[PDB]
Amino acid sequence: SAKIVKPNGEKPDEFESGISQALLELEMNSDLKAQLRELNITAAKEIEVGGGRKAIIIFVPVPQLKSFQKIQVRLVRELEKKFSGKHVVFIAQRRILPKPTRKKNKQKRPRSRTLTAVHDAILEDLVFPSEIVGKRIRVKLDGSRLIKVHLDKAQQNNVEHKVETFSGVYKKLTGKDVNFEFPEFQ
RNA sequence: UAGCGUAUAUUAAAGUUGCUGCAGUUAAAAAGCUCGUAGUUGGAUCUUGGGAGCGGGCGUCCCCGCCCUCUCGGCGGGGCCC
Ligand SMILES: [Mg+2]
Ligand SMILES: [Mg+2]
Ligand SMILES: [Mg+2]
Ligand SMILES: [Mg+2]
Ligand SMILES: [Mg+2]
Repeated sequence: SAKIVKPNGEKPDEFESGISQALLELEMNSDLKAQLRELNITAAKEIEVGGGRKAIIIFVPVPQLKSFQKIQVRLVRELEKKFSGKHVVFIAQRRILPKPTRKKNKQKRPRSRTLTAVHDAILEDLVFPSEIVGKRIRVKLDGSRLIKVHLDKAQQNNVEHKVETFSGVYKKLTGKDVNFEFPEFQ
């Protein structure tokens, strides 16, 4: 199988040729080759979400992430059309660096490579057509904390059915749980 | 009570020297006012929940083990190892 668009660490292409092939007959399409041949993906997951629903996550290099962000809605529309019954999200590959403890000549860890910043950026990239307008993290009496994220109320018609997939994906690849709301206009 | 009084130094009483812990309108006590160097003090932000068996009951509690590094390992190149 032609796997030309998937750079990796070195090796792993774990039967996820489906996304590469799908992009490959998203070749010869309408007005999408001016902005798709030069940029590619790193990895893809087919995690379980909610009930029997399935969502697929696509990991992208960061400058290539911004270049996906400019054309994401069209590509995700027909790629969901091909992969019927599943939801597609685009996430960067973010490279968290560990916190330096008291244990040769290491460099200063960038603030964007911290886990807090990475989780914030992941939450921002996960919901792309809508914009985050607030955060209402709440400690519920047990030491456990639930995050509540407010979306921009201008893409509610576009994205209101994916919120449980967003919650499942964010629980899967970050570990904490979120809810999504659409407040009245500010 | 075989002891008891007096003088003086000193401690508690004394939160009447105050770190714990005092005061400063009118009782004693805020500089006429502003700048200012030592001194003293100084906003928020970079690892957290799922983690590995013993684990105060995987019992959604958790004795608790976290699922630092590499040049000779010495129990020029075999696993039993440090
Ligand atoms: Mg005294
Ligand atoms: Mg007094
Ligand atoms: Mg007076
Ligand atoms: Mg000074
Ligand atoms: Mg501070």
